[PDB]
Amino acid sequence: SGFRKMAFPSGKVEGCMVQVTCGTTTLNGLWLDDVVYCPRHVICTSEDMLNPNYEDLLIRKSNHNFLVQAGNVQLRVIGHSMQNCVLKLKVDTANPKTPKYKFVRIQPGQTFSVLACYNGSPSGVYQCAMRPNFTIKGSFLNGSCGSVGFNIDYDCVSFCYMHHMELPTGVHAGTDLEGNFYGPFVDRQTAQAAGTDTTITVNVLAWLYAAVINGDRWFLNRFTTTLNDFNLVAMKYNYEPLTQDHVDILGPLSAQTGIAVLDMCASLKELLQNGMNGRTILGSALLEDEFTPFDVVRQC
Amino acid sequence: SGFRKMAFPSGKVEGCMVQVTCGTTTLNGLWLDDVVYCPRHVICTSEDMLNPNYEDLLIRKSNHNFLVQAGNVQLRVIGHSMQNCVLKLKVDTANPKTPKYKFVRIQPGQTFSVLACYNGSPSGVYQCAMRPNFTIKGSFLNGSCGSVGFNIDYDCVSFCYMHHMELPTGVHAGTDLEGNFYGPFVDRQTAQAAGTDTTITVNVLAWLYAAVINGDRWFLNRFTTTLNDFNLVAMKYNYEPLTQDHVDILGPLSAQTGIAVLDMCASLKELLQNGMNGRTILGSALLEDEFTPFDVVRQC
Repeated sequence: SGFRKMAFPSGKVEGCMVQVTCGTTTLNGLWLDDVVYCPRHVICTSEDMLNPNYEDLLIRKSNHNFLVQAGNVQLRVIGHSMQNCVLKLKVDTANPKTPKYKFVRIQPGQTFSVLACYNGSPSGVYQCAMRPNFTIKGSFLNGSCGSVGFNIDYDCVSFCYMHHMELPTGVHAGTDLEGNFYGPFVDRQTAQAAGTDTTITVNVLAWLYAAVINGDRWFLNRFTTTLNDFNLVAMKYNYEPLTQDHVDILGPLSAQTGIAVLDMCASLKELLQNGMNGRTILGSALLEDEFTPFDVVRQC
Repeated sequence: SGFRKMAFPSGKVEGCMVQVTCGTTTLNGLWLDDVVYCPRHVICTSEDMLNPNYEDLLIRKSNHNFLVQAGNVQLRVIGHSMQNCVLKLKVDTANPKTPKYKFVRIQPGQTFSVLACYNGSPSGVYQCAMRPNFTIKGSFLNGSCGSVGFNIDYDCVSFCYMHHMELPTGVHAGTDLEGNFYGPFVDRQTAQAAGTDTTITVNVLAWLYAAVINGDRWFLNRFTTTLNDFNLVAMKYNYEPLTQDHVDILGPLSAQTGIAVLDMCASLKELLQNGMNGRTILGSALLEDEFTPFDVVRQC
């Protein structure tokens, strides 16, 4: 059978999205309790973005210059402050739809759902991974400024990301909900280079286990490998090194399928060295690395 | 840049999902106003599914044999009836979260979002296409019985699909919300054959336009084709025939990119005949056919 890339249900986040407008600049904000969070470059014009002095810019703004709209309801801003690269707008009404929530900072290679919004209204939802170089792949709408990334754990929304910028290379960069960028990026118009983007090895192995569970078995072999010998091949193909901690979290999938982790590593080594020879895995001609081991377990 | 497969925001549907249990059988139901809709084989045991007489089975059931749970709230069933392959359970409480909604029957090749649920609780959301042979691809969880497919138009949820069965080939079949199956399938354990699954040509062309909009241009050529000559090649590669109506709905994308539809058809012909020669489009080594022309316009 197949195995779809699923996002988390977005309902708890939809009720928090708002439109924030300062002059000609409009983007998305997050309304939790009596605070609206949004990227601080809402206070910039296109021509300010080369070398903005955000504190000086923020001083020239008054509360009435921030127009916040929740659906077709205008909120009254009563204060404004800046935490790192996030603007916090104080409003006179607590969001009655505020879910239970946390702010978390995630690690490269972990996954999350994004609710893509256009001028405050939810448009779509997708699942993605933080690349090892701290970028996010997607289109302009996919990364529309102020849209947030999140995971759901039982009853609690864990907010981990907010889109801020599209780099000149067409990939996206953003912050945690405390305003700290992921990666070496800044909210200015500067040619900003990202590091080498590697493939998330442990996620590829998780997906190969998902393939076996769903009946795909042609890539299995009777070969063996050590961890060091695998990592020598991985490095040649721009795959991240596999650690013993990664081996440990694949344990549940190894137990379910009866394939030892290092045996699946021997299968991956052969796929990297020889390709697929015109065959597919789970309907894909490429190895997929946006499923974590935990994602696969939740869905298998 | 990239171009993600986005689902619709699921919040309006999450509030309608419930758990329905008859004895040892549990699945998902849809709670709209004072009616719960679910697959009628909830009243069957595993051993009844070979040749069930659904009317006789339904007669032996009493209202108290249907246990409906909305989250951790048990609903009181006060009536039960059957419309085609859908069971309708009358409850004493209208769902206060009932959205504005319609029931629609969709065409092969059209797309919709699925809210995958496990025993009444939303698990994930994904976007998919109705295959030309009226099956849906996905995993067991992806097609968990009673989960529904939908589109959102402005303020209204258009429900178009409900998962009922997994065919022995690992693909899914289901009904519209009036209980009529898509395709030649029935809710029994019978080896049931699906027709030939073809590629949705107009969707592939829409995705090639999305690729050009996002900077991928290597597959464009200075060749031309007629519609008949293209369709001769399409048929060889199990692509659906392209109609003039399909050409018409690609018009907006042709206008935006400056590439006439038949010129993009000449590009597709070359890709089918020669492959990609180790190159990718929008990060894919295969041609993708789960974006309609309308999907691409909404996101580009």
